[PDB]
Amino acid sequence: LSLLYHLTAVSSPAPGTPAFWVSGWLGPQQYLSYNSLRGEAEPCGAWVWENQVSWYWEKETTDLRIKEKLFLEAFKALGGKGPYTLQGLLGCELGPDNTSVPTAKFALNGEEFMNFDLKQGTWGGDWPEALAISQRWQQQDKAANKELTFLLFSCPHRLREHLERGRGNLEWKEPPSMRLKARPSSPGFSVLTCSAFSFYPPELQLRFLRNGLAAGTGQGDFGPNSDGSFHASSSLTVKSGDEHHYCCIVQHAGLAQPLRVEL
Repeated sequence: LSLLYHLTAVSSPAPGTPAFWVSGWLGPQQYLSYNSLRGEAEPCGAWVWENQVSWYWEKETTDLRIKEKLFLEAFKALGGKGPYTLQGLLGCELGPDNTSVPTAKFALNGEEFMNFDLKQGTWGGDWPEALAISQRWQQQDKAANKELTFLLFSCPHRLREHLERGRGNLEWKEPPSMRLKARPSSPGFSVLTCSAFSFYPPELQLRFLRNGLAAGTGQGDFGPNSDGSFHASSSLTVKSGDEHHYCCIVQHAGLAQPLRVEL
């Protein structure tokens, strides 16, 4: 499970809206929230109850505050009509022999355009705006080193701290509540919806079976709940009156074993 920061900056934020905000993620689970309207990094969900080193959240805040100035600075190096969106995907994951594996990706207006080359401590890209933003970020003192320190030192340190002080939160297994409905689409044909309510982790497989034999996955739909749990539904179209030969099979870590679902 990797720790990731979702960073977003806008050049023309609507009134009462942040110009810059960050969510922090441990796997598929949000632990951090930050925006330029409040200027403070705060815990999310169960992580509010996490016993912490007392200087943790202030250090997350100061780091994100530094990123904030940098992101809003990037816009000044751009000369187009605008508006602009600068997105960043910053983070790390623990590798085999103690070491960690970094992730430094950036997108302009929803299109990937920059990365951070950890080998040489440089921002890289081929678009004129990528070179412009890279140059301005290189010009700022300590900036390249703070990106290095962020990804190689503090990130793996935060990750290890969350795995130790909040192991149970990551290991959370919750089975889905399964349902199977049948509805008539185009006359002579029926549709089956295999639904999965409130599960974690999101890793899940729905498989239809025709009279015990394979029928494959239908057309899947996936989404989150408010508590950080998940929801899915797969759909397969079947001939009328032939519904009761088909059944749904779910595979989930909350279950000890794949479970059949009937109508």
